[PDB]
Amino acid sequence: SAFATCLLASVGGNSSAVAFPNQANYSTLVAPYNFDLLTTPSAIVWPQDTQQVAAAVKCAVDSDIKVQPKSGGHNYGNYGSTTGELSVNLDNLQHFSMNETSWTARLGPGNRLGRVTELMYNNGGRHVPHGTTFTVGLGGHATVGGAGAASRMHGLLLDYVEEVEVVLANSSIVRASKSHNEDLFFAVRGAASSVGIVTDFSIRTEPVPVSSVTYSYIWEGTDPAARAEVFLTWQSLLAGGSLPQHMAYDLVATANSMILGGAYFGSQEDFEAFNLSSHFKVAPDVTHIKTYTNFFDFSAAASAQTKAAGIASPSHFYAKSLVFNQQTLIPDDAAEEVFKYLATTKNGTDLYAVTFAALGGAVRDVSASETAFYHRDASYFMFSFGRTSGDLTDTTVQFLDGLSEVLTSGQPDAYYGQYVGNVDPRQPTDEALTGYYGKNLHRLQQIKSAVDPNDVFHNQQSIPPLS
Amino acid sequence: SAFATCLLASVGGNSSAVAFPNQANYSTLVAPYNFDLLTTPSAIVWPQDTQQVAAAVKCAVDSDIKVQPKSGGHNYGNYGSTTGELSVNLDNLQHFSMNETSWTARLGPGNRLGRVTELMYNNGGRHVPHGTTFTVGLGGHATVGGAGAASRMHGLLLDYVEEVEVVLANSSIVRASKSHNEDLFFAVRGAASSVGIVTDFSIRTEPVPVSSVTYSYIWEGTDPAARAEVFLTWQSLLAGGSLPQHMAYDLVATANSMILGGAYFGSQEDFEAFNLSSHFKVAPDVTHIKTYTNFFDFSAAASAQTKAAGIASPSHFYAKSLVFNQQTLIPDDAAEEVFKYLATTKNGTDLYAVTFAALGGAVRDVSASETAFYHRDASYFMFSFGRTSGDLTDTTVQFLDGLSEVLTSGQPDAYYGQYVGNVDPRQPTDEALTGYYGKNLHRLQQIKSAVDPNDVFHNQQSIPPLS
Ligand SMILES: *[C@@H]1O[C@H](CO)[C@@H](O[C@@H]2O[C@H](CO)[C@@H](O[C@H]3O[C@H](CO)[C@@H](O)[C@H](O[C@H]4O[C@H](CO)[C@@H](O)[C@H](O[C@H]5O[C@H](CO)[C@@H](O)[C@H](O)[C@@H]5O)[C@@H]4O)[C@@H]3O)[C@H](O)[C@H]2NC(C)=O)[C@H](O)[C@H]1NC(C)=O
Ligand SMILES: *[C@@H]1O[C@H](CO)[C@@H](O[C@@H]2O[C@H](CO)[C@@H](O[C@H]3O[C@H](CO[C@H]4O[C@H](CO)[C@@H](O)[C@H](O)[C@@H]4O)[C@@H](O)[C@H](O[C@H]4O[C@H](CO)[C@@H](O)[C@H](O)[C@@H]4O)[C@@H]3O)[C@H](O)[C@H]2NC(C)=O)[C@H](O)[C@H]1NC(C)=O
Ligand SMILES: Cc1cc2nc3c(=O)[nH]c(=O)nc-3n(C[C@H](O)[C@H](O)[C@H](O)COP(=O)(O)OP(=O)(O)OC[C@H]3O[C@@H](n4cnc5c(N)ncnc54)[C@H](O)[C@@H]3O)c2cc1C
Ligand SMILES: Cc1cc2nc3c(=O)[nH]c(=O)nc-3n(C[C@H](O)[C@H](O)[C@H](O)COP(=O)(O)OP(=O)(O)OC[C@H]3O[C@@H](n4cnc5c(N)ncnc54)[C@H](O)[C@@H]3O)c2cc1C
Ligand SMILES: *[C@@H]1O[C@H](CO)[C@@H](O[C@@H]2O[C@H](CO)[C@@H](O[C@H]3O[C@H](CO)[C@@H](O)[C@H](O[C@]4(O)O[C@H](CO)[C@@H](O)[C@H](O)[C@@H]4O)[C@@H]3O)[C@H](O)[C@H]2NC(C)=O)[C@H](O)[C@H]1NC(C)=O
Ligand SMILES: *[C@@H]1O[C@H](CO)[C@@H](O[C@@H]2O[C@H](CO)[C@@H](O[C@H]3O[C@H](CO)[C@@H](O)[C@H](O)[C@@H]3O)[C@H](O)[C@H]2NC(C)=O)[C@H](O)[C@H]1NC(C)=O
Ligand SMILES: *[C@@H]1O[C@H](CO)[C@@H](O[C@@H]2O[C@H](CO)[C@@H](O[C@H]3O[C@H](CO)[C@@H](O)[C@H](O)[C@@H]3O)[C@H](O)[C@H]2NC(C)=O)[C@H](O)[C@H]1NC(C)=O
Ligand SMILES: *[C@@H]1O[C@H](CO)[C@@H](O[C@@H]2O[C@H](CO)[C@@H](O[C@H]3O[C@H](CO)[C@@H](O)[C@H](O)[C@@H]3O)[C@H](O)[C@H]2NC(C)=O)[C@H](O)[C@H]1NC(C)=O
Ligand SMILES: *[C@@H]1O[C@H](CO)[C@@H](O)[C@H](O)[C@H]1NC(C)=O
Ligand SMILES: *[C@@H]1O[C@H](CO)[C@@H](O)[C@H](O)[C@H]1NC(C)=O
Ligand SMILES: *[C@@H]1O[C@H](CO)[C@@H](O)[C@H](O)[C@H]1NC(C)=O
Ligand SMILES: *[C@@H]1O[C@H](CO)[C@@H](O)[C@H](O)[C@H]1NC(C)=O
Repeated sequence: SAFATCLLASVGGNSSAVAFPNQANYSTLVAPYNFDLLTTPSAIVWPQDTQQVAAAVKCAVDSDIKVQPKSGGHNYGNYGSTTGELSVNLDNLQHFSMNETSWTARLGPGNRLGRVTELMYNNGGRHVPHGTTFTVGLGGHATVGGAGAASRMHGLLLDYVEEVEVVLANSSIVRASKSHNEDLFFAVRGAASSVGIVTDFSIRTEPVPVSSVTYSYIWEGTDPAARAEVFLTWQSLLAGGSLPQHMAYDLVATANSMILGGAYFGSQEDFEAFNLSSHFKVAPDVTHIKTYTNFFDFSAAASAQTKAAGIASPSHFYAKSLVFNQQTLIPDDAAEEVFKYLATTKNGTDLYAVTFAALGGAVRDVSASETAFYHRDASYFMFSFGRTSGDLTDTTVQFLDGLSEVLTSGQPDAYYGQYVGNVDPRQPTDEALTGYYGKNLHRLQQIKSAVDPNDVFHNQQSIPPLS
Repeated sequence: SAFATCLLASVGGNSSAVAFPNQANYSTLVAPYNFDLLTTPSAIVWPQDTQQVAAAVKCAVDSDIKVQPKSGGHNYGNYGSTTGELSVNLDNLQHFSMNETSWTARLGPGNRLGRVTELMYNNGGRHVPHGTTFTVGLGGHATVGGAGAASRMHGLLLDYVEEVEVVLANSSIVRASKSHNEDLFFAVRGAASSVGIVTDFSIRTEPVPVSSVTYSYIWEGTDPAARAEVFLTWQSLLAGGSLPQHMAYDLVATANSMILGGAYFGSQEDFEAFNLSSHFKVAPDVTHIKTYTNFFDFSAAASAQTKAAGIASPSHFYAKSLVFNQQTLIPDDAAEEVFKYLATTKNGTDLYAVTFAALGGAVRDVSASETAFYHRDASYFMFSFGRTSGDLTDTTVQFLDGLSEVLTSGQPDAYYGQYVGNVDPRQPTDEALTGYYGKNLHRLQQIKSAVDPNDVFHNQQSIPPLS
């Protein structure tokens, strides 16, 4: 109530821009993305502008309550709605301006990737490297890393972040950039969730590609040996360097299929001239190759595609991540043991997928320690996702847990990272911060401690301050 | 007896190619570089060629004895003469030849840097980046990394080593390169000390620069703030990215002087043109700028100068290192305490010196994962030498340790790299390993277990196999 009364004041009266757990729509406003890890925030507030985020944050500090902003909602732990914390919903901070001269656009955190793409296209045929899912909010994406079709070509979205507006724990409003509050700006570019609320983004852009070529080779068949041949091929090609740099290169494995897919930027001619499927021992069953000029159509198509697969909507699920680089590639034996594992473990899923997103090229162009993002030298990501038509059961966890154990069990005591966009709230808090942040974890405790000594910005796997 | 007989065999009966501790020659054959960390190896063997290294190594292996090769001898611990281990003195492996066509040279490990410099110039006016001191042996140099005048313009020494010949701890003789036993080639170029004896190098060469421009600026005086000013201008001048690529940039500090050393590759007008001195506050008490057209003369004065410096000789001494970078660029507050500490701490020396030396330039055309050399994103090193009239005492140990700290008070807990060419045997071992190799400590620990499971090539701080 002391808290409930100024939180009304932060949003200048508007009773429809603030909401408390006693009401009945509260379950539905909290809008959980993971259907199993339901959370009850202490309140929810929809600030209008930056002073209102500053105000709301003090409201929580005055009543010893911790804070997590929610932009787009896609955190698998639902940390945007951390229970008994203030949930600052940024859906109104959706501003977008473009500079026809620098081509540096200026967006608010509540912009969802779909609207960032439509606007950067319409306002001067621009785009920027980012993820494929159009419902990903920008606030939580530019700040964790943001990889996608154009990443091997151009890098992480956060490489194109030039300046941010940060609201701090003590409610100050600062800017940050490579020239001004360097350290803060280091943490906001990979770990913003733990140091402040980013309420506006200066993001450089690229010009869109003239010809985007999607491609989708398939192999049906539940035979481990054939599947490990596909994988080992893909992994070995990638580790080749025979591949083009400006070519995205995914590989998704379901129960019953292997899906080499990706996008090449350049003419459909030259792609086929790479005869990409030749390099594989067995030929694929199906071959979808499409060439888009309109780049927003390429983007919305691929956003649509992941949604239709069933791995992009709020659901009952659990998922984990892994980073593999040159030193840590998966052995020939290990592969076989893997797909062997997949075929024969009860998994408990109405649908599962395992994605191998390639991740070299322009991503390597930035120092491991220049951003909070640590995995610059990574060769490919591994995201594992287990949907269940029922509630999640401890069956499905062990399936995915074991899937990580086997995937690394070709070198199990080495260093494997995790993407902090694909949080995994089913693992020891100590193990998490290590995979997420790796060696940057300590500099991050240095900064955390200095711009948020209490833990005002806190979640299950937030960065905790020094001792 | 068994061991001694086999070992006379390995050198084909030349009984003056084997030295045992019972002989009066012995103490001196060991030829200790540090006079405090003395040592007694359980034999010294002087092989003529590869076949005799390989046979020498098995003699040790068959008597459950461990092995270290000696080349130049510049290991501050005296690791080539480790106590109770076999010392494989490579003095007789000074083979040289230059292919005019490729200007690639094929040397043996015994070649000191002096002889290497000379023989390259003379056979086609070639050189190859390396340490300034001429008494350093190629053997334990091109394997730890090897940096001197032309590194920020051409790279480390090991960035020119093409192929190698290696005696593996099972006495097999194998070659290595980027496209052959690559897992080995990696470890040879960073911590050969740990994985084999190299008995032949294939180094590419550059042609010699037509004009070299040694220079120096001296700030006599003991005022610590006055000096600290000197340095913090020096730290700030390097980080500006203002300086040329083809130009080294030292800065040494003693009990009363701040010598700003370096070279420059080009004409004299220009180096003065640049007015290196200008950027500084108090102008320098003294200046020299000699121009060497002849490069060997240039290298040979440089080497010879370090000798007269007093540091680069066998002696009673102790000495340590630290790497630094944009992120731990020492702060102004502590930088003062440094010189106040230098000026105030009972240093127990008769001569002390603290060498900051630039890096980057081209040192960063090679990923830290591409050689066993991991501190490749460094801005500058620090070598702290501290000599003593007669035996070393705790007083002097502690002085450099304390100094080591008072440098680190900047961010006392950040990752501070040590340099493996400047070893430090008065710190705990876990401490060392992480300093020398860091990120790669693991990957080397793989390769070490593949090609030396029984840890035949061991020194007080050598890479170990996994557990
Ligand atoms: C009191 O508080 C409430 C909430 O804080 C205030 O109401 C909020 O603000 C506006 C006012 O109605 C609402 O606007 C959004 O919702 C509409 C209905 O769903 C959308 O149609 C609308 O979109 C259109 O206009 C935008 C231009 O501003 C444009 O960006 C839109 O594209 C959007 O499309 C979808 C919508 O499904 C969205 O997911 C996309 O990401 C994209 O942004 C489209 O052209 C607005 O997006 C807002 O919903 C509403 N929030 C509530 C009620 O919770 C109310 O005004 C305050 N009273 C005051 C201040 O006095
Ligand atoms: C809300 O929290 C914010 C985060 O905690 C607070 O902001 C931080 O405030 C501190 C203190 O104001 C800032 O620290 C520095 O402050 C000044 C500014 O120096 C800076 O700019 C210089 C050049 O422009 C650079 O050379 C510096 O490296 C630095 O970037 C400095 O004078 C300070 O140094 C002094 O610090 C103490 C005494 O203050 C001494 O021990 C030192 O020896 C030295 O004399 C600090 O380095 C910090 O920049 C700032 N950070 C951000 C992100 O805003 C904010 O105060 C707080 N708001 C409240 C409480 O209302
Ligand atoms: C279906 C799906 C597909 C995805 N695909 C990709 C992909 O291809 N590539 C990729 O890189 N990632 C991908 N992601 C992951 C996404 O990048 C991250 O999960 C990110 O955390 C989601 O951002 P959000 O704002 O939408 O989520 P949220 O839950 O709102 O935010 C996630 C975290 O960021 C914090 N945060 C939110 N807004 C701010 C802000 N303004 N300032 C500071 N902290 C803030 C929150 O507090 C929370 O801790 C995908 C996620 C999903 C659900
Ligand atoms: C005065 C001085 C100046 C220096 N200046 C520089 C400089 O400017 N730049 C720079 O980069 N370094 C410099 N060094 C460092 C030098 O590279 C290292 O100290 C190096 O380890 C010593 O080489 P060494 O072969 O002469 O001595 P050693 O003690 O014989 O060898 C050093 C280590 O390598 C091992 N080793 C030797 N030969 C072989 C071989 N053939 N195969 C495998 N392992 C082997 C030895 O076992 C030992 O542990 C300097 C050293 C000194 C003493
Ligand atoms: C390993 O994982 C794979 C993929 O998850 C499993 O095989 C797949 O999982 C399910 C096996 O039970 C099958 O699930 C769905 O089948 C049909 C659609 O094809 C679907 O209608 C079923 O749902 C209902 O029967 O649907 C109704 C109406 O929608 C609801 O009342 C409720 O959802 C019902 O339960 C069922 O959800 C799936 O078809 C199947 N596909 C393939 C290609 O294998 C393996 O079983 C897993 N291995 C294990 C568990 O050992
Ligand atoms: C048996 O003993 C030795 C085996 O290692 C070896 O002696 C070495 O001989 C080399 C060259 O013959 C000498 O090298 C150099 O000596 C002076 C010193 O200033 C240099 O200026 C010269 O250029 C010369 O090349 C070494 O002094 C010597 N080393 C040792 C340890 O004795 C013998 O050649 C071996 N003899 C046989 C028959 O095998
Ligand atoms: C801090 O370091 C200074 C240099 O590292 C040191 O000054 C040096 O002091 C020694 C001995 O006090 C002098 O050496 C003298 O001793 C030798 C030994 O035989 C004799 O031949 C001579 O008497 C010789 O001069 C050095 O000359 C002197 N060097 C310099 C540059 O000052 C300080 O003593 C140290 N401060 C302390 C320990 O508080
Ligand atoms: C002495 O030790 C040597 C290293 O420990 C060892 O050489 C190693 O031999 C293995 C076995 O072939 C090689 O490993 C790989 O060789 C090829 C190339 O990938 C594959 O076909 C194999 O299945 C295996 O994965 C190593 O490359 C090789 N190491 C080096 C440095 O050449 C010798 O065999 C040992 N000699 C003895 C015991 O007499
Ligand atoms: C949520 O409930 C409050 C009152 O409990 C109501 O005023 C508000 O309009 C509701 N949200 C809607 C209808 O979206
Ligand atoms: C592409 O590769 C296929 C499969 O290996 C093979 O038929 C041929 O080399 C290429 N196809 C063409 C040229 O039509
Ligand atoms: C030292 O060892 C023996 C005995 O002193 C002697 O014959 C030999 O020639 C000497 N060799 C060296 C290198 O001093
Ligand atoms: C460098 O700057 C000084 C500043 O007084 C000036 O006198 C001098 O002429 C400039 N050029 C050279 C080559 O010293």
